[PDB]
Amino acid sequence: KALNFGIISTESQQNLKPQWTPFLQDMEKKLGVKVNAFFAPDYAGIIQGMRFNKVDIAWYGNLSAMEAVDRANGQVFAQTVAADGSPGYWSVLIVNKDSPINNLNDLLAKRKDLTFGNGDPNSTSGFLVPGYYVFAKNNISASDFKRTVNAGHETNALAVANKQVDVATNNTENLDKLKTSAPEKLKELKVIWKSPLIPGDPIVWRKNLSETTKDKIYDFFMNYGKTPEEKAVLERLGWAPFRASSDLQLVPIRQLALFKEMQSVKDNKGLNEQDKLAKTTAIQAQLDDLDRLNNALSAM
Amino acid sequence: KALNFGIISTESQQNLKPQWTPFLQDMEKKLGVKVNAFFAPDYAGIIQGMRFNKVDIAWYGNLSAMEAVDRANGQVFAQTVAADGSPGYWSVLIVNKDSPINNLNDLLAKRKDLTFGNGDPNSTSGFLVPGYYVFAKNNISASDFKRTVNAGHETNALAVANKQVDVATNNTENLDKLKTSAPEKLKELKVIWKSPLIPGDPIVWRKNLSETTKDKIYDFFMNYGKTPEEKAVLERLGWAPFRASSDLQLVPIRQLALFKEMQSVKDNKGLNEQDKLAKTTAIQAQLDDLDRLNNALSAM
Repeated sequence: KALNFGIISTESQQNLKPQWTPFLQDMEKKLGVKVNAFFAPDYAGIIQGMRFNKVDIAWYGNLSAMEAVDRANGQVFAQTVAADGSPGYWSVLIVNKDSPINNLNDLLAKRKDLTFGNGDPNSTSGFLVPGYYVFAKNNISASDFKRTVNAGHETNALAVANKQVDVATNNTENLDKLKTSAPEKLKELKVIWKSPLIPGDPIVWRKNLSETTKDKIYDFFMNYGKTPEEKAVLERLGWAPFRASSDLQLVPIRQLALFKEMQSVKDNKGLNEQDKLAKTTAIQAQLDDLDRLNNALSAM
Repeated sequence: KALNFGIISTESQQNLKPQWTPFLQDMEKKLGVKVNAFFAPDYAGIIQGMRFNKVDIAWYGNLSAMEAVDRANGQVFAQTVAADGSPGYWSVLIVNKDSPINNLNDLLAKRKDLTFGNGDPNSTSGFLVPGYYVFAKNNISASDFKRTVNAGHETNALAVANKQVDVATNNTENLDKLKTSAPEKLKELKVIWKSPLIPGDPIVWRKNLSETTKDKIYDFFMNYGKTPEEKAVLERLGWAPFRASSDLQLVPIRQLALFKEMQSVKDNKGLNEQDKLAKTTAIQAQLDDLDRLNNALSAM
């Protein structure tokens, strides 16, 4: 009967509950069923919950949604939209305002002496996007820093603010939620690198939900936001009304995942040729498929 | 080594070869391999050839492409484009110019006394599209005519012209190729019903072709038409340069196939309720999936 709604650990539950509870209470009123929040210590807990039918619908990032579609019987059906009109969000590297580091060059030059707060291994902005553009494209490794730990966006931002880690990954959403959870902390941060645009986060359901359940859920998302009270709830989440979506929104993250695999395989001093060819062509086939799909979407 | 290119039986081979041979000769010159035409007596022969790896690439209609994707390891990668700027093509019912039948009402009123040339069971414009809008939506059957045979578009158009069958399915492309194959025959035809727009026909390859083969084929299609001689070959096929495409172009035909299944199941005097519900909801789940996908494409 009750629905379980998975919420990724971008922030503490303490900070998430006040944004999410009124939304899930509105969902309950409209679906006529109980809706329970499902949290986990990392993104993998939501994906695994969905794989085992313990999570029915979830808010994911694009990378964790990709893994849920591939591994957890997931399907995207809606996309979040920034309340401020931004067309997606961006990944960043942050250091403290008192750091003499001002750009990626200065960072990489001193990496052996600096501690690094990397993201959740399933985070688009926390892990994959800096993982390709900062590390892979520079032929370096998070292991090349003095010390590295993985943590969620809120933990990383506060550790940099609090001078507990020298640099960390983060994102522009999470930085804006600092204006709420922790404002004098935002003033202690300085962005030294910003990614290309990342698409807005998907909402995903498990494909084995009934037809009538999906229709009710989809109607709820597509129509949410039409009243004053729903507008106020979206505003607190940092969102405008949702957009219809599909697994096609994941293409640029699939591409980025294969690009990282490619830049890795090609920077790999430890394969021969019969075998750097075989692996290169297998990743290339997949990239070609996504390029052709993109060409098709463009020409529609 | 050699590629087999499947060509659906919209016309006789006698009429197809002069349009197709120069195109396939240009393909050979560019791919540096032999390209052989693969014909069959009906569309099913091309789909089955692809299923058994005897056909590598094919020009299909949307319905036969749907069946090849579902059954024959096919994938759409390009779409044909009308040389005259039309945005797709249309299905028709034709009678002879000397018939007193002028519209679908007159036709259906006298159907018990008329012979009917239906299309190839795998033809979009010959079978499925009139099958839903003419027959299913009118709660009637091709069995309700005096006699019915299935035949390809050219055979049907000539039989109506030649006063050998009273009415037949056809399409606006095939009628325009009559201006070429058989002009005084076109003057003997009268269109009494026209469908909504059908998307342009896809070109499809089998998914197990190598990465380098697909890249060469795709490059050939995307770039064809840039020279005088290639323009002349496309013009003879009735085409402009190709458009990048994907399996997403098949959505409206998938929908139409499910609509026909639905109108059938709901006009079915011979199921109970526990069972008109179970089948109705299964077809509805699929239609809902395609509606959601359409909503997503629209909102991109």
